[PDB]
Amino acid sequence: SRRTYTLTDYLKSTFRVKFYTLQWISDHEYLYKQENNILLFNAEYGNSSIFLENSTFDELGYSTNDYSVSPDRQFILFEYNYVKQWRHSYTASYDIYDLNKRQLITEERIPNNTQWITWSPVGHKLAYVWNNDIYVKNEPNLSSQRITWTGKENVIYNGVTDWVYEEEVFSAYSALWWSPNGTFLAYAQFNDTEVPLIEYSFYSDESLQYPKTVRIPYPKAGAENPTVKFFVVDTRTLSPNASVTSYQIVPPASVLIGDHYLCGVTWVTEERISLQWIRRAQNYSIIDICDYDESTGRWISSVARQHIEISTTGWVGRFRPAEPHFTSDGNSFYKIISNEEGYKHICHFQTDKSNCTFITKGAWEVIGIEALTSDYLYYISNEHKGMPGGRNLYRIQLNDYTKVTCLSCELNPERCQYYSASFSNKAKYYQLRCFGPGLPLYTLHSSSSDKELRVLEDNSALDKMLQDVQMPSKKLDVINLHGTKFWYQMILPPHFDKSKKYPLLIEVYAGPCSQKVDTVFRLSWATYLASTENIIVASFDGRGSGYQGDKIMHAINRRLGTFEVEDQIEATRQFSKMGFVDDKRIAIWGWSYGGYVTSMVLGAGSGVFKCGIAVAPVSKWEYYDSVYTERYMGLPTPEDNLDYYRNSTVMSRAENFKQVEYLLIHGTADDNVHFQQSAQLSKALVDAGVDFQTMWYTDEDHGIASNMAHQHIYTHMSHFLKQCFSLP
Amino acid sequence: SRRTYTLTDYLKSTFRVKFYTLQWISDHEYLYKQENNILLFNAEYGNSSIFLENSTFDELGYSTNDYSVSPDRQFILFEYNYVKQWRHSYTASYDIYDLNKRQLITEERIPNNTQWITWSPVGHKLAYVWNNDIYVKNEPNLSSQRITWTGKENVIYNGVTDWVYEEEVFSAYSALWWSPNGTFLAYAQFNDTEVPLIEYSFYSDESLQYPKTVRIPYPKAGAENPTVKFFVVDTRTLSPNASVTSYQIVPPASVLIGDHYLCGVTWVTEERISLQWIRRAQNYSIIDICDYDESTGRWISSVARQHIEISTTGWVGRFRPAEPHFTSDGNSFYKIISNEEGYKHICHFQTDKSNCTFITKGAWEVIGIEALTSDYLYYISNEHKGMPGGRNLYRIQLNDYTKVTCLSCELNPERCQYYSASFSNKAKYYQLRCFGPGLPLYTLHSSSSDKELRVLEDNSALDKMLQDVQMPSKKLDVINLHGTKFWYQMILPPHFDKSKKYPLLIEVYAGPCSQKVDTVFRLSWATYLASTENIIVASFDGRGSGYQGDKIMHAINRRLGTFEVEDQIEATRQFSKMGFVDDKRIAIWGWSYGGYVTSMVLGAGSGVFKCGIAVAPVSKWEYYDSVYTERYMGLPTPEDNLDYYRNSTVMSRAENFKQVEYLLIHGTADDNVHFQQSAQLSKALVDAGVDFQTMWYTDEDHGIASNMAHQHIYTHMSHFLKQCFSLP
Ligand SMILES: *[C@@H]1O[C@H](CO)[C@@H](O[C@@H]2O[C@H](CO)[C@@H](O[C@@H]3O[C@H](CO)[C@@H](O)[C@H](O)[C@@H]3O)[C@H](O)[C@H]2NC(C)=O)[C@H](O)[C@H]1NC(C)=O
Ligand SMILES: *[C@@H]1O[C@H](CO)[C@@H](O[C@@H]2O[C@H](CO)[C@@H](O)[C@H](O)[C@H]2NC(C)=O)[C@H](O)[C@H]1NC(C)=O
Ligand SMILES: *[C@@H]1O[C@H](CO)[C@@H](O[C@@H]2O[C@H](CO)[C@@H](O)[C@H](O)[C@H]2NC(C)=O)[C@H](O)[C@H]1NC(C)=O
Ligand SMILES: *[C@@H]1O[C@H](CO)[C@@H](O[C@@H]2O[C@H](CO)[C@@H](O)[C@H](O)[C@H]2NC(C)=O)[C@H](O)[C@H]1NC(C)=O
Ligand SMILES: *[C@@H]1O[C@H](CO)[C@@H](O[C@@H]2O[C@H](CO)[C@@H](O)[C@H](O)[C@H]2NC(C)=O)[C@H](O)[C@H]1NC(C)=O
Ligand SMILES: *C(N)[C@@H]1CCCN1C(=O)[C@@H](N)Cc1ccc(I)cc1
Ligand SMILES: *C(N)[C@@H]1CCCN1C(=O)[C@@H](N)Cc1ccc(I)cc1
Ligand SMILES: *[C@@H]1O[C@H](CO)[C@@H](O)[C@H](O)[C@H]1NC(C)=O
Ligand SMILES: *[C@@H]1O[C@H](CO)[C@@H](O)[C@H](O)[C@H]1NC(C)=O
Ligand SMILES: *[C@@H]1O[C@H](CO)[C@@H](O)[C@H](O)[C@H]1NC(C)=O
Ligand SMILES: *[C@@H]1O[C@H](CO)[C@@H](O)[C@H](O)[C@H]1NC(C)=O
Ligand SMILES: *[C@@H]1O[C@H](CO)[C@@H](O)[C@H](O)[C@H]1NC(C)=O
Ligand SMILES: *[C@@H]1O[C@H](CO)[C@@H](O)[C@H](O)[C@H]1NC(C)=O
Ligand SMILES: *[C@@H]1O[C@H](CO)[C@@H](O)[C@H](O)[C@H]1NC(C)=O
Repeated sequence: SRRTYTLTDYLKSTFRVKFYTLQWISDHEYLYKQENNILLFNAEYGNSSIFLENSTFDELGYSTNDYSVSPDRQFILFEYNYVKQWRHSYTASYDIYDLNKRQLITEERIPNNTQWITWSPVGHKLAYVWNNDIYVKNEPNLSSQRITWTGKENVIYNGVTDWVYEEEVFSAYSALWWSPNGTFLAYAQFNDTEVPLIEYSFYSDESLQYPKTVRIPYPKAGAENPTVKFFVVDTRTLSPNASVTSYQIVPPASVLIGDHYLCGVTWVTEERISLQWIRRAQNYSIIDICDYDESTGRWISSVARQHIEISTTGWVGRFRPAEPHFTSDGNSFYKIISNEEGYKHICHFQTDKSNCTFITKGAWEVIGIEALTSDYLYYISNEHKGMPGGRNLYRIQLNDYTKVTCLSCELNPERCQYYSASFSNKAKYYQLRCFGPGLPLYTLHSSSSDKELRVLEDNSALDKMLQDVQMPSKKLDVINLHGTKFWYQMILPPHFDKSKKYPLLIEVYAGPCSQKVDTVFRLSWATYLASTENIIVASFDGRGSGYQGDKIMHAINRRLGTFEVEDQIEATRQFSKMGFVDDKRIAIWGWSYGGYVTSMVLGAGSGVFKCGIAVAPVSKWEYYDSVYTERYMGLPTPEDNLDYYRNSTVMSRAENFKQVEYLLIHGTADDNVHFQQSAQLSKALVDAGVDFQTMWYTDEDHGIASNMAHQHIYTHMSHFLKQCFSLP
Repeated sequence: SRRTYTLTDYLKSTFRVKFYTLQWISDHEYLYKQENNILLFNAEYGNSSIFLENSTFDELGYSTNDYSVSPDRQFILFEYNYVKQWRHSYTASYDIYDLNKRQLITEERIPNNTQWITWSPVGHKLAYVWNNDIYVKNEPNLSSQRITWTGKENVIYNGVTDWVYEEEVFSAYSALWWSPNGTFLAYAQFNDTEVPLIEYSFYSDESLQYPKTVRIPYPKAGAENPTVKFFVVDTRTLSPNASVTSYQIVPPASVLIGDHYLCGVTWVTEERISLQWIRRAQNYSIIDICDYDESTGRWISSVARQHIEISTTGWVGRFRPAEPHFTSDGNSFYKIISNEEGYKHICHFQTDKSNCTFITKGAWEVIGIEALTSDYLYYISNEHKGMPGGRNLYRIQLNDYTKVTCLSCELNPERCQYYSASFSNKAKYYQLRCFGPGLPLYTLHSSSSDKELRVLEDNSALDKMLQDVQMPSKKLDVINLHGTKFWYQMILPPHFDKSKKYPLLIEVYAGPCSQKVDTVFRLSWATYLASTENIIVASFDGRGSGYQGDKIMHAINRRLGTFEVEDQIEATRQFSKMGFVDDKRIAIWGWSYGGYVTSMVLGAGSGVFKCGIAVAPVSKWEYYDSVYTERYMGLPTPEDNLDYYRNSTVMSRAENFKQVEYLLIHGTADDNVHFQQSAQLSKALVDAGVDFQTMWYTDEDHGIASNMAHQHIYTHMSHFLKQCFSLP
C-alpha cells in the first residue's frame, strides 16, 4: 500500500523536521520567534507573553531577520540583507529598534555591509566591524568611535577572521570579545600581507560579459601563514576627542619563538582574561592567563599562570585544543584533555598550579563541557551503552566526583540517544535537544528538580506524515579489525528481505577525528536510496575516526590516505561476506575528505568496488590549507614529511581507476577545496588513459548549496548510481 | 574478412597519409626535406643535390623544429625551443648557420623568446620581434639595430599581432613586411590599452601549488577594440647614432572616421605599397595604394588610387576582404569581389580608375588567385561539375578572358576533384596538391607544356594498407530546401544495406561561409564510427554556408543561430524519413561554431534528435570577440542588433533540453572560446532543472589537442554515442 521515500521527497524537503531555537536572556527567561513574533517565555512560572509583535518587521529588501536583544532589554537588533561569503562569514544590514519609545532608530544607523556586530555582555553597548575596522557605540543614537584604522581588504582584519582562521581555527567570522561587565573589548588583528593568493573565475550572472577573478589570501601547506596580534581596549575612555586606550598581549616565549596561532579567548573576570595559543606544528598548546594591573592599565602575564598541553602521539585536542571553563572566582578551571590512557576526560586545574586532577575516567570520552556552577559541572559524553556514536548530558558534583548522574540517558531511551544541551545563565534551567535515533525532540528542564518543565517540539506532525511511508531502518553494530571493534551503520531498505541480495553503497567521510556512524535521525539522499531504490547504505568509522581515544584517532597522524582508506576496504570486504550483500554491485561515495577517500579506495585496485563518486575531493594535500593539513601531515619538505605527502595524492593511483566507473564532481567557486584539486586529478587520469565522467557546477562553492544545484547533483548522482547498479 | 578502421587506428594514426612539403626559392628550384636532409631539387630536370646534410642537425645540441634559408642561399636559420602560444603565435630560439663556412654563427645571436623573425626578400637581412619590439640585423654576425621602444606586454605590440588580429584578421602572429628589395620595413603597431582582459586559470603541472591566472587583452562583442598604426621604415638610414626614419600611413578619411581594422598589406614595387582597411562594421572596405615620394620620404595617397568595396547584403569578403594581386609594373591588379549577381569572381582593376572589369563569371566562385604572369592569371574555383565542394586550378589569358583552361580537371577526374597549388617564383612551374576524394596525390607541372613532370607523392603505401580494411564510402548528393539545392554528404558504413535501419549522426559546423560538404579525403573519427560501429555520419551545408554566392551565405547576416540551425533540422528531418535511417536514433555533434549549432538544435525541441555532443561551443555571442562576432551580428546595443543577440543564446533554450541526452565538453584553458561560455550554459541548464552530462579538460585549449586529451575526448564521445544509440 503506502509510499516510499522518494528523491523528490528528499530534494523538496516535503517531510519537514522541526526544531526549537530559543535565546536565553536571564537565568530563567528566554526568547523564541514564532512565525515572526518574539515571545518571552518564563521557565520559572511557565507563563509567556509576546515580546514585540509581527508588526515591526518591515521587510527592507526581500525577507528578513535574526535578532539580538540587548542584555538590558532596552533595545533590539534586527539583521537582514544577508550576503553570504565563506562558511561562517557574511555581511548584512542592521536596524536598531528602541524598546522604550518603541521606535526604529534612524540617526547614526549601522553601516551597510557590516561584517559583524554585537551587544556588550551587559547594558546596551555595541561593537561592530565594517571594512575590517572596529567601531563602538555607547548608545544606539550616538556616533560610533572608530577603534582601528588599519583595516584593509585582503590584508588587515581587525575584529573578524581571515579565511583560514574562520575555517580552521575559530570556526567563526567573529574576532572580538567583550569583558563580562563590558569594561573591555578584546580583539584580534590578522595580517595577510605575505599570504599567497588562491584565484579562480566567478562567472556571475549570464549578463556579466567578462568573468571576474576571485582572489583570496589562502595559505596552502608550507606556505607563508598569516600573522596575528591581540589587543584589549579599555572602552571606558572612548570619546570622540580621546585616543583609543589599548594594550597588546603577546604570546608566551615558548610560542613567540616561531609561527603560531591564536586559538581561543576566554574572559575569566573583568580583571582577568585567558588566551590559548598553539605553535604552527600543533602539538604544543599553551594557556596564558592575564591579569589587569589597575595602576598601569596593562594585562600582566605569569609563568605561574600558564598551562602547557602537548601531544607526543599526534596533535593537541580533536580539531583544536579544548577550551578551558573557569569557575566564577576564576581561581581554577576545568578543561578536557587526554589521560594516561589516551581518552578525552575532564581535568581540574588551579589557575596558578601546573598539575591537574582528572574528574572523570573510562573507555569513553567527554565530548565537551557545557555548564559550570559552584557545585556542579554539566558535560556531554558517549559513555552511555558504550556507544561512541551517542551523546548524553551528565552532571558531576564538584565536591565528590563519585556523584555523577546522567540527566538524559533514560528520558526516552529508545527514541533519544543523541543530545546537545543549552543552559540558561547560572544554569538554573536547560533546553535538551535530542537528534535521534527517533524523531528529534526538544524539551525544557529545571536544574534543581531535574523535571521536564515542558515539551518545546515533538515533531508529532512529522510522525504522522511518516507512518504512511515505507521508511528504511538504521542499524548500528560492530566488526573487528586489528583486534579492535569499530562501529558501522547500515540504512536498510523497507521490509529488509533477509538473505536476499542487495547492492551496497558505502558513504564515507573518514577524515581525522570524524564520526560517520551515529544515532542521529536523518532524512537524506541515503533514506531515498534505501526506501525507493532498495540500496543498502553503509558507513564505517575505522582508524583515524574520533571519540574513541587517541589510539584510534592518531593512527593516521602524518599519513592520511593510508589506514582510514584501508579500513574502508577491509570492512566493506566483510560486509560482502554477509549474505544480503550483492558483491557484484558495491559502490562508494563521499564529499570533501570523503571525496578524497572515495577516490583513494577506488584507486586501491582492491577489486571490491564497482563504481564511485567523489564530490569536491582533496586530491593532493599540498593544495589544501596549512592549519588543517599541517596538523596531521606536518610540513611537505624533505626534512619533514614530504615523502608521505608525495605518495598519498590521488593522482599517484590513476592507473587503477581503469578498473572502476568514476564520477568526479566539483564546484568551480569552491573557496575551500579549490576546483584546482579536481583539475589536477582529472588531468592525471586523462594522462593515464582512464575513462571517467565529470560534472562541474558553475559558481557553486564547497556546499553546492543553491537549490537548483543541490537538486541537480543528487539527481545527477542518482542516475549514475542507478546505471552502475542496473536499477530502473 | 578484413578488419575495420578502429577508434584506435584513428587515435594513433596507424594509417599515415603522406604528403610532400617543398619551398620554392627560384623559378626552377625548390627545397625539400628528405630523411632529415635539406635537398635542393631542380624542376623539369628532376635531379637534386644535398643542400644540407642531416649530419648538420645531429651536431646541434637540440631538437631543430624548423628551418629557413636566406634568399641569397648563404645562411640558414634554425628554429628550436618552440613554445606555442595561440593558434599561430609562439616564441622560439634561433641560431644562424653560415652555409659558406659551414659554421654556426656564435656572436650577436638572436635572442631567446623571439616572437617572430624573417629574412628580407633578397640578400640576408633579418627583422625580428622580441619583447614586442622590432630589431633589424643586416649581417648575421653584427649587432641588431633596435627600431621601436614602445613594446610593453599585454598592451603595445610592435611587428606582431595582438590576440584578436592574430585570430580574426591576419591569421598570423607577424605584422612585418619587407619591401621587395628590402629597402623598407613596413609594420603595424597594436595598442590594447583600453581592451578588457579575459582571465582564466591555468593549473599547469601537479607540482604547481597555486594555479596561475592567465590574462589576455581580449575584445568581446561591442567592447573597446585595440587600435592600430601602420608604419614604413626606411632601413637605409639605420645606424646606432641615428633616429629611425618612418612614416605613418593613416587610412583614408572615410575609414579614419571611426573604429577600423588594417586587414591587408601588399608591396607592389619598392616605391608603392597597398594597404587594405575595414570599418569596425565590416561592410565597408577600402584599398589605398600609396606611393613613395623621394623628395620627402612620405608615402602619399590619392583618391584616384583608392578603391572602395562595400556590401549591402552582408559583410565584405568571406571572412575578410579578398586581397589585391598586382601586376609586375604596378598599374593594375586583380581581386575577387562579388558580382552584381552576388557571386565572387575576379575583377580587373586599374590602379587609379575606380571601375573594374570582371574577367570571370557564373554561378560558382573563384576561391582565390594563385599566380599572375604578364600573360596569364592562375586561380582556383569550384566551377567544375558545378560542385561547390570541389577545387581545381584554372588559367585565364589576360589578353582574352575567353580562353580559360582547367589545368587539373582531367588529370584524375575520379580520384582528384579537390586541388590547391604552389607556384615557382615566376610561375614557371607549379606543384598540384590533390586532397580527395581519392588518396592525396602531389605532382609537379611545367607552366610551359603543362605536362606532368613527375609524381612527388602518390601514397601508394597507404593505398596498399587500406585495401586490407573495410573502409566506409563517402557519397555527396543534394536535397532541396526552400526551393534550393543544398549539398550534403554521408559517410556510409561498409557493405551498406539499404532496407536495414542505421543510426544517424550529424556532424555540423555551419559557421558563416563554412563548408562541411566537400571531396577531401579524411581519415576521421566518423570513418571509424561508420566502418566499425556501422553508424551513418552526415554533414549538411544549409543557409549561411559559403562558396555558393552571397544569397546563400549572407542569409544569416545579423541573425546567427537561426536559418543555419533551422536548416540542419529540416535536412535531418528528411534524412530521418529515408529508409536506411532509424529515426529513433539520430544524434548531432560539433565543435566551436558547430558546438553552438549542435546546442541550438538540441534545444529547439524539434523532437528530431535523441542526443548531442557540443565541444567548446559558443553559447552567447556577447561572449565571443568583436572582430568576428560584430562582422555577422553588428553591435549588441538596443539601437543596433541587441535583440537578435538576446534571443540567439543557447541558455534561452535550456528548457527544451529536458527532451534529449546531452554531452558538454570544453577546455578550461580555451583562450578562444572561453570556458565561461560552457560555464554559463551548464548553469542555465542546472537552473532549468535539466540533466545533462559534462566533461572538462584541465588546461587543454580550443583544440583540446594534447595527444592524451585528444584520445580521451574521442573515446569518451564514442562511449556516449554508443550508449545513446543502444550500441554494444
Ligand atoms: C641521413 O640521410 C641519409 C641519406 O643520405 C639517410 O640514409 C638513408 O637511410 C635509410 C634507412 O637506412 C635508407 O632506406 C632504405 O632505402 C632502401 C631503398 O634503396 C629500402 O629498400 C630500405 O627498406 C630502406 O628504407 C636510405 O636508402 C638511405 N639513403 C637513401 C638512399 O635515401 C640516413 O638515414 C639519414 N640519417 C638520419 C638518422 O637522419
Ligand atoms: C605510502 O608509502 C608508505 C611506505 O611504503 C606505505 O606504508 C606501507 O604500506 C604497506 C601497505 O599498506 C604496509 O604493509 C607497510 O607496513 C607500510 N609501511 C610503513 C613504513 O608504514 C603507505 O601505505 C603509502 N601510503 C599511500 C597513500 O599509499
Ligand atoms: C595607446 O593608447 C592609449 C590610449 O588608449 C594612449 O594613451 C594616451 O596617451 C596620451 C599621450 O601619451 C595621453 O594624453 C592620453 O591621456 C592617454 N590616454 C589614456 C586614456 O590612457 C597611449 O599613448 C597609446 N600608446 C602608444 C605608444 O601609442
Ligand atoms: C553597414 O553596417 C552598419 C552597421 O550595422 C549599418 O548600420 C546599422 O544598420 C542597422 C540595421 O541594418 C541599424 O539597426 C543600426 O542602427 C545601424 N547603425 C549604424 C551605425 O548605422 C549600415 O547601414 C551598413 N551600411 C550599408 C547601408 O550597407
Ligand atoms: C529570434 O527572434 C526572431 C523574432 O521572432 C525569430 O525570427 C523569426 O523566427 C520565426 C521562426 O523561424 C520565423 O517564422 C520568422 O520568419 C523569423 N523572422 C523574423 C524576422 O521574424 C528568430 O528565429 C529568433 N532566433 C532564435 C535563435 O531563436
Ligand atoms: C572537506 N571535508 C575539507 C577537506 C578536509 C578538510 N575540509 C574541510 O572542509 C574542513 N575545514 C572541515 C573542518 C572545519 C572546522 C574544523 I575545527 C575541522 C574541520
Ligand atoms: C569556433 N569555430 C569559433 C566560433 C566562431 C569563430 N571561431 C573561431 O575559432 C574562429 N576564430 C576561426 C576563424 C579564424 C579566422 C578566420 I579569417 C575565420 C574563422
Ligand atoms: C509571568 O507571570 C508573573 C506573575 O506570576 C509575572 O511576574 C511575570 O512578569 C510574567 N512573565 C512573563 C514572561 O510574562
Ligand atoms: C505574523 O504573525 C501572525 C500570528 O500572530 C501570523 O498569522 C502572520 O501570518 C504573520 N505574518 C508574517 C508571515 O510575518
Ligand atoms: C603586516 O605585516 C607586514 C609584514 O608582512 C608589515 O610590514 C605590516 O606593517 C603589517 N601591518 C600591520 C598593520 O601590522
Ligand atoms: C571634539 O572636537 C570637536 C572639534 O575638533 C568639537 O566640535 C567638539 O565639541 C569636541 N568635543 C567636546 C564635547 O569637547
Ligand atoms: C611537534 O611537531 C613537530 C613538527 O612535525 C616535530 O618536529 C616535533 O618534534 C613535535 N614535538 C613533539 C612530538 O613533542
Ligand atoms: C642535377 O644536379 C647535379 C648536382 O647534384 C648536377 O651534377 C647535374 O648536372 C644536374 N643535372 C643536370 C644535367 O642538369
Ligand atoms: C656613434 O658612432 C661613432 C662613430 O664615429 C662611435 O664612435 C660612437 O661610439 C657611436 N655612439 C653610440 C654608441 O651610439
